Amino acid sequence: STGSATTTPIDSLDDAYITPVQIGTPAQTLNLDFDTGSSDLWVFSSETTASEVDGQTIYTPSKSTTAKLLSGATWSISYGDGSSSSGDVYTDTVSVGGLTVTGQAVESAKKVSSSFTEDSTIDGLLGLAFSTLNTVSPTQQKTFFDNAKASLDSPVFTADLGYHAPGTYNFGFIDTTAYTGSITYTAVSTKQGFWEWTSTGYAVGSGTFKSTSIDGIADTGTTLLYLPATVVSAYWAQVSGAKSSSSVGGYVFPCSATLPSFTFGVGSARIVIPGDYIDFGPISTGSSSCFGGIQSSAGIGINIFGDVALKAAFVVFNGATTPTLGFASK
Repeated sequence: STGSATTTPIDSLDDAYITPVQIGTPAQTLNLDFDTGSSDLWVFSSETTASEVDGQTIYTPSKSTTAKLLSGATWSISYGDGSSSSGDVYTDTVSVGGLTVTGQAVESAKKVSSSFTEDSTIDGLLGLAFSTLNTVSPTQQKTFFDNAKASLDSPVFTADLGYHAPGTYNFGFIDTTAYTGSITYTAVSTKQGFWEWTSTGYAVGSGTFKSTSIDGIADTGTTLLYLPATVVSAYWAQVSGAKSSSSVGGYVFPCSATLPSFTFGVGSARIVIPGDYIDFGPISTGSSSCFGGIQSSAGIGINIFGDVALKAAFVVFNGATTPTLGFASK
């Protein structure tokens, strides 16, 4: 089997991407944030505290003839940005882009933190990291991809995120018309539960490529590119007036600037992030200070190849027995 679904930016900055997902019978379509940095499929629901729902579409398990409570199961998750959610668990039929999984754990939120409530466009998350990170207790549950894998034509999914435009998540096949040149694959470590890999270096603008190993994760659920302070300083030093602001929370730059590109290495290959992808706009409405799309990871503990980086590539998440990542230009 295969599936193919369009993913759409939630706003004009590409802060996140939503993908429609069919849950239950008859189908309830919710728009979920596909997140290769986590491993829970959770939704706003008829069980969510009413004051914490503000415009989201909810899953109502009592209206689904295929829903079943997973007795005793609870979940609770905290994300790197400080947001969180928790609740109980149903199994139900879940379909993405024509690919159907029966018996998928659908984690129904009883509580969500304010950042979720305040984002009316995201009805939940669909985790695509390794199932060892799933938070369901006392019996850990599998991701949608793990449940689908055996049925797929090939045990892969691909992320093709757009710049200020829709893109595609495909399951079970590699669309050879969706990228240019060849795909370069690179080894993955699953030791932390992430799609963790080692970039071979970077260049700033037209500068020389610096060969250096940068371990990090491919995370579609993180907006920006978080890299070591040395690398980030080298980038922003090429932008007149750019500076790191503790009060704002990262590097800012004059909105009048033209940003240089940023290149990252994948083996001997190179992925070029255009400068315009690194502009996240005014820090507040009407400001002439703009927020940078490349930020330091020094306070995170891990480097993160988020959407800024991934949307410059066609990315293969290869879930074979020995997982790998593939990157192509597009």
